[PDB]
Amino acid sequence: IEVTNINEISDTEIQALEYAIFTNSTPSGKTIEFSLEEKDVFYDAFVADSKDGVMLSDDYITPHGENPLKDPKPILFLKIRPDVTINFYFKLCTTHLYKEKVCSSKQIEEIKKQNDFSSSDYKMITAHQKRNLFEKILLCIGIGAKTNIGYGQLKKL
RNA sequence: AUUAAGACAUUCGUGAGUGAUUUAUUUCCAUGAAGUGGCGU
Repeated sequence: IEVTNINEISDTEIQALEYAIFTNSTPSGKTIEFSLEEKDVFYDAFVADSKDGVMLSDDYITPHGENPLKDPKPILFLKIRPDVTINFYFKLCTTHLYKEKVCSSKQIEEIKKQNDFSSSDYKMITAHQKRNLFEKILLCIGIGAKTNIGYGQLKKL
């Protein structure tokens, strides 16, 4: 609702959208006749630019065991430095939902051409809105390891 | 000399045509770079 103009979305609509974005199918096992460009591709995120400084730094995690009377255990690992630009690459398309089902672009054109076309049952999320949705998710939870203890959180450049 | 003698079941013919080992899956979960002061009464 935040990223797109859709006022109301149903649980089945959310399920269909998720299975179209990630599985590229229907919630079940059925295949939708999709075009070449109607596929969601998640490329590799690369380090883009370390402005003034290196991109790799060293950090410590020092577990203290169940016995506080015993010595700690310094663990040294390699991390990506803060203030480093990460480039996320996606190949996203426009998702067409009609009557809580995912439709192809030509399918949705044919549906639009029909007489009993209910505009209330038609929903569309574009590639830009998909990118905004993914950006919000990434800014919410982050990416990588030890995300619960803070590592891998991102800010807008 | 006898309903007999002669007569290749043979000629031509691609196991070939269409087909993505692909789809779904976070190398992640837990973890304090911490602990302690000592002597000169």
